[PDB]
Amino acid sequence: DGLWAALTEAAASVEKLLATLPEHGARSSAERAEIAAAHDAARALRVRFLDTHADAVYDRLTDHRRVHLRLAELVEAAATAFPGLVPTQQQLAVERSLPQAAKEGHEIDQGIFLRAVLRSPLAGPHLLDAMLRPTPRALELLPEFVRTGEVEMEAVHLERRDGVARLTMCRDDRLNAEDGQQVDDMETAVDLALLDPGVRVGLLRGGVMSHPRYRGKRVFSAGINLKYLSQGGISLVDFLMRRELGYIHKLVRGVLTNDDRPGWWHSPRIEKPWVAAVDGFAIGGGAQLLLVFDRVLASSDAYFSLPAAKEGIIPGAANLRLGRFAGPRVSRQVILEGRRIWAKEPEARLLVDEVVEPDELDAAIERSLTRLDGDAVLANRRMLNLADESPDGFRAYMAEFALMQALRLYGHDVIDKVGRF
Amino acid sequence: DGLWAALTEAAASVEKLLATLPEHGARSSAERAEIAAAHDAARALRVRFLDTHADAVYDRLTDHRRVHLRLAELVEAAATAFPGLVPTQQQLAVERSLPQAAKEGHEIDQGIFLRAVLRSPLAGPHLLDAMLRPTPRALELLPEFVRTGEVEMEAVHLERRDGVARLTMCRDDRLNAEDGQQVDDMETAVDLALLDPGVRVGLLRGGVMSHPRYRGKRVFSAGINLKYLSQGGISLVDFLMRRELGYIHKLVRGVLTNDDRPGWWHSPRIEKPWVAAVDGFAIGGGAQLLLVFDRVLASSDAYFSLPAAKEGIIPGAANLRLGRFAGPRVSRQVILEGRRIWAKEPEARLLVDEVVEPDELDAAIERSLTRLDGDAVLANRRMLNLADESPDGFRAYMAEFALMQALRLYGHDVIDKVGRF
Amino acid sequence: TDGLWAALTEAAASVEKLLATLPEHGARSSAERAEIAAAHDAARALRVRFLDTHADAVYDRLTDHRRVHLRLAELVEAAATAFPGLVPTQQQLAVERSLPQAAKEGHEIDQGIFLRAVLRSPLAGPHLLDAMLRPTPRALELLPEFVRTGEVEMEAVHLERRDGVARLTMCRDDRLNAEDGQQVDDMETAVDLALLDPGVRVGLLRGGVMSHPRYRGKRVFSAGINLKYLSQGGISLVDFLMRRELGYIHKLVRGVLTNDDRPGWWHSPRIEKPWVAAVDGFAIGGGAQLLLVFDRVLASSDAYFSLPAAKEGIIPGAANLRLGRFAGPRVSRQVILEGRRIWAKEPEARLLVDEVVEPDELDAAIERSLTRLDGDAVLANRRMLNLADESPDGFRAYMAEFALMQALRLYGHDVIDKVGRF
Amino acid sequence: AIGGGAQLLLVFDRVLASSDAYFSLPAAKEGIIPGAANLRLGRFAGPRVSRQVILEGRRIWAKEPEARLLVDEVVEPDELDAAIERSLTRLDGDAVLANRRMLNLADESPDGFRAYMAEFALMQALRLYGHDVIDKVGRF
Ligand SMILES: CC(C)(COP(=O)(O)OP(=O)(O)OC[C@H]1O[C@@H](n2cnc3c(N)ncnc32)[C@H](O)[C@@H]1OP(=O)(O)O)[C@@H](O)C(=O)NCCC(=O)NCCNC(=O)Cc1cc(O)cc(O)c1
Ligand SMILES: CC(C)(COP(=O)(O)OP(=O)(O)OC[C@H]1O[C@@H](n2cnc3c(N)ncnc32)[C@H](O)[C@@H]1OP(=O)(O)O)[C@@H](O)C(=O)NCCC(=O)NCCNC(=O)Cc1cc(O)cc(O)c1
Ligand SMILES: CC(C)(COP(=O)(O)OP(=O)(O)OC[C@H]1O[C@@H](n2cnc3c(N)ncnc32)[C@H](O)[C@@H]1OP(=O)(O)O)[C@@H](O)C(=O)NCCC(=O)NCCNC(=O)Cc1cc(O)cc(O)c1
Repeated sequence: DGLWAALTEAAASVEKLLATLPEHGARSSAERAEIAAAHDAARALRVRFLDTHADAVYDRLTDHRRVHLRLAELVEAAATAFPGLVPTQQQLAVERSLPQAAKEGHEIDQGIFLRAVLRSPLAGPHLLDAMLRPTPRALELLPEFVRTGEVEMEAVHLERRDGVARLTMCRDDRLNAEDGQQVDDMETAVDLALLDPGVRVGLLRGGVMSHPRYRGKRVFSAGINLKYLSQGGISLVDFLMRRELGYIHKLVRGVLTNDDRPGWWHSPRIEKPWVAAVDGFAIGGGAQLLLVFDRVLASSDAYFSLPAAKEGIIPGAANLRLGRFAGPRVSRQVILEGRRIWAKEPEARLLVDEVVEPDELDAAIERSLTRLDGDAVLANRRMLNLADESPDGFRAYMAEFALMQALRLYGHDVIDKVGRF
Repeated sequence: DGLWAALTEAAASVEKLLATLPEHGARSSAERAEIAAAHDAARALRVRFLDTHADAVYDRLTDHRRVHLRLAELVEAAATAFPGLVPTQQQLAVERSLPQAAKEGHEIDQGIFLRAVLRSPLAGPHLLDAMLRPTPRALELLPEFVRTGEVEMEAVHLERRDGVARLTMCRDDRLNAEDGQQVDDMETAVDLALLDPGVRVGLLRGGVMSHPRYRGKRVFSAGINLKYLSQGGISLVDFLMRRELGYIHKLVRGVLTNDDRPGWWHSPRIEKPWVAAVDGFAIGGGAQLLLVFDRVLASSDAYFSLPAAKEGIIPGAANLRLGRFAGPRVSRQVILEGRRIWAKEPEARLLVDEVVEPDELDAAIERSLTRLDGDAVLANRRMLNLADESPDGFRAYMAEFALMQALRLYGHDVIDKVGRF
Repeated sequence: TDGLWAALTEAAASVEKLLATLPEHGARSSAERAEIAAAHDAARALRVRFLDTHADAVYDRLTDHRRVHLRLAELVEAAATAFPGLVPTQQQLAVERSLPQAAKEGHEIDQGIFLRAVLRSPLAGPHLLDAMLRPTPRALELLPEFVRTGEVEMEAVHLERRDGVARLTMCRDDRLNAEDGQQVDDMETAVDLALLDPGVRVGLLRGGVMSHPRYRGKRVFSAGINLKYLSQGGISLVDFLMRRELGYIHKLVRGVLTNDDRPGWWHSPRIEKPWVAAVDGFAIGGGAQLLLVFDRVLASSDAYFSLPAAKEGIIPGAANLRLGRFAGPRVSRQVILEGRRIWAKEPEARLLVDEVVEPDELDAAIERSLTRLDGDAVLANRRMLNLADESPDGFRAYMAEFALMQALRLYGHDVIDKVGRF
Repeated sequence: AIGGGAQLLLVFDRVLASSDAYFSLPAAKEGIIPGAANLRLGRFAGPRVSRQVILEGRRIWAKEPEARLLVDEVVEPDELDAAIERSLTRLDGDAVLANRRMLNLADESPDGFRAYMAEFALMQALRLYGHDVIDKVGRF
């Protein structure tokens, strides 16, 4: 067909130019234009190659869809089996060692790949199932958790108490600003909550902060770590896609288990209901999380925003979910124009179920946790979630997002805004 | 293959254990666990069998999709052609004779079956079309109804007047509590209204009650008959699925007719607009109905609830439809937490078009009926319904519902709640 | 092949024989009326059956197995010649166009049957929708002058590039911007220019100053479809009602499909931009429909929004598709099924309108809104939003049924009567 | 709460209602003056709603937004007993006494009350013997 050979050729011109030209930021305009054109030809061919060959490629890596691979494993195995399609671990380590501004944008190739995989009605669902399986880290910590009711992680403190999995986001120095480690901890904690049979409901809440401007106050989330993003430490795959397809999707659909229990034939996934309590504010990735909870409580003084309207990245799946909560006018006000929404305004009730004075909040949270216990809730939330968000809807969106977001992650406007934080 | 034989084997172990063990409630724990494990193995194999063979099975029963069979006929024919897949009429009669608490849960097998059928892009739409055809009972009563303008049925009084089919729900002793007979009446009445060419618009309204606590007052619906549900008299197929796929779906999409009139090529279905008027309250199945009308009126004092949040069954297709009316937050408040919504609160306007004082209501209902007459309305409501609810969306949901609801119908929590009413 | 083409050919001939022999439309007896109605019905039925099985093969003949993009007007013309009797010839249409709606035989209905069948196909459907997203020849031809001058005057639309904004002013000053086939052509042409012009970052749609005595000196957004023309037989199913939905309006949403002629085409085959609408006076019918696709909407304090023809009108475009998502099913029915008019100042205006402003504050609020929508973040976000809000299948499935439902309403007796009284 | 009972609500420090309740002064066409509602209602609801209620017999439901003009808390029948108990514990101190005395003094002057009751004494007497009233009342 010619496409693999043409791609291999275009990738080689890219490697030849990168080997011979000066470092990024010492390049002339002619040189900058030449490498940009080379990248463009190669990426174009990655797309065309995968438009026709994605299923065959995915079948090679997963043994015709009989081995579930998570994202990180999938893209690594794709790199070794299809050199030049997506970057090697080594090529990525060079990239990770640079600040965003200096990067070549190899992650974009991973966006191209994941787009093509998720677009497939065969490969797509299969990858999404892989990401709903429990993480190894969670399987390994599960017995100690069952025994102790407690796990301390770098970014999340998890405690079982009165049948509730209490996730406290506890990055006290930086307003629960998100990074790759927080995602790993979140997923790990979400997996433990779901697998633990002494947990009936989940609670997500921000912990007490220690930074001087917030000392002694709880804060839910200030969204993505902008410093790290500037410094090159936000991974397309291991942060931006992982969170969407992993813990966040697990909140919605539960964890896919193996056929190892009664009832698996009607409930292959273990799902539970989730309550979020918002102190201070929920910004960006933290606001995005609220679109997935069964119940949402907020302090009277809180606000909700997706602020990077002019020069930001796409706010995860908020573009997918927000409209269903707020309609297309408010969804655009919030996302396209950065409208911030306060707990006490009427439109907060589009996102938040209960708004309560700081001194009444603990007790309201506790009451809300008792209301979500039974099997009726489980069945009903499953049916509700199925109606709200079809698997195809989610998959289609995440397919385009994988590439759209990859591009935004390397947009000059973003790199500039982020560097000023 | 191997699956039909393995299923046949697992069903025989079930029949041997049922024949040899004591009656339900005289069984020991060891015996209870043994029969549960047998049921589980068999039901698992029903699922696996149908995952691969559902289309071939359905093709056998319907002559490769050239005979439309309704649900009751389809499951009966499946039982005789595929012994052990779904229960026989005989096995069901034994079940129906028992109270819910004592049943083996054979209807669950029917849930497995219907799930698999509705999941199929070929079988699914076909079965849905069969259930949109007119009922024989309605074809038989149609000429008398055209002549007389009047039919009295056990649970529903139907009257043609001024171009309006007035359905009055008239179970005056029990607040229009629903059962299998009511569904048969409702579908029959809906069929007549649609087929009768002197009917332009429908009206659904609760009749005057006679129970002492409501004497002389109209009441719309108190939802499912909980006594009958406890006593074993609520049929998964003939009540819970029949109403969703029959009269309720006919309110939305109309009756599928044979090619026997002009214009059939553009309008194979005869659809008309429907007005609902709510007196007293609409609970459960009655509240569910409101999500399908073109216009909804309520008395100032009325409320709307889907109350069985802790230990109830799934409220029909409310989990499918409610979100589009109220968004995800309110939809969860109503269904997950049992929030009841009053006619006079602002959020009633999400469900109700007009709220009127009891003494102004009759006249407001009459005016609403005159506003829905033309051909412009027919065309517009068709286009609106098509956008609001896709055929795939409906089908996918009813597929999962079929099994999810079957399981809830036999859940210990439900059986207990229902026994206390 | 399987008998359907022949049976259709036969039913079309009985139609022609009856039309050639019976008296003209308003001179027919009841027996005659009923005979020709029955003949039309048999033929139309067979058009549907024929296309239920053969639509892909038909569409493949006309487009060389989906390798040539044809727009609606070309597609239906080419179908008429390659499949006589399936859809009307240019000649048969000219006879129809020369009659008032009341006297027409309803040949456009056959085009509705055709387009329904095409759009229902998962292969032909998307391919036709892509054809309609391509830039119009008229726009490609005007593009260099537009890039040079920043200005184009058309019959129904004035277009001006200024401070990075494509300012579309609808300027049918004698008629409250009442819509017709020429307005659509102008609108699509202007939308195409705005999208293709690299010095345009954002669009603005606004009604111009009116000259009719009841509105002299006042801006008006839209009074919707030209009812006089509709009565007189001059509103085309294909060239007006489908063209606007699949062309400019869809381009406001999805952008213009270009050829592979620039960097980044592999991620962005379509050039899309954000759009602002500003509503003065009122937005009625087709004008109100347009508001369901803008990124920002501003209205004057005294404006209202309506889709008024609830009793005896045609379908209001894709409002039945889109309105529910904005207002929910109750309000959407109140507006469409019962003709509820919505005022800029009522709370429920906020379902449709982002900002409501006093007439003397409005120009400046429009200018501020245009500066807020500039970047690449907005482009990426609006794309992801539009993709979530309206799936390509959803849009297609709806437009498929609309093509026929609307064709029927275009020839409904009720409509023809209401329209004749205007 | 109807008539004289509705009138009483205009004098309490706290008012709770069940979700299903309503408030009316119904005898708009052929009734007597509803006590001091004509004096007090305007301060709670303004002159437009006050006339809607008294001149035209508009009935006001617990769950409608305007109920908040007359009622502090609206609660579901099963939550009501406990909400009543909590409201009682919030009104205990000496701060409350002092504040309610000052609030009452500002809301209704002794002259205002007295002037109104003076006209009411005769206006109501006349209504108590009006032919329209005697006819309505005889039909009940
Ligand atoms: C939250 C604030 C208003 C608080 O302001 P103040 O009250 O003035 O306190 P600060 O002292 O600024 O905050 C305390 C402390 O937290 C740290 N902090 C606050 N916000 C951040 C962020 N976003 N990153 C890192 N560190 C932060 C900052 O370092 C501050 O002080 P030092 O640690 O001493 O340097 C402010 O910090 C702020 O506006 N920050 C930037 C807001 C912002 O743009 N957040 C990112 C929005 N975008 C996303 O989340 C994008 C996203 C995330 C996803 O997960 C997925 C996806 O698809 C897209
Ligand atoms: C309506 C009420 C609040 C009124 O309270 P009161 O004024 O104190 O009335 P009651 O005296 O209890 O009722 C009057 C009268 O009606 C009878 N009544 C009222 N509702 C019912 C029901 N649902 N079943 C049986 N009998 C009933 C009640 O028993 C009395 O008759 P007697 O026992 O012979 O005296 C109350 O009666 C009540 O709680 N009713 C039950 C409400 C309920 O839980 N309904 C079921 C909700 N759940 C569904 O609809 C489930 C469903 C339906 C479906 O169609 C589909 C689906 O997928 C799921
Ligand atoms: C807008 C009004 C309420 C206000 O007008 P008034 O202030 O009462 O002054 P008028 O004298 O009526 O209007 C001034 C002027 O414009 C003319 N006018 C106003 N509206 C129209 C329309 N729609 N067509 C033609 N001419 C018009 C009117 O006849 C006057 O001109 P002269 O007769 O030349 O003096 C009135 O003009 C009116 O009632 N218009 C009809 C409203 C209407 O039905 N609009 C269309 C509704 N239906 C659709 O849009 C259908 C549609 C459109 C689509 O684009 C797509 C689709 O799928 C379906």
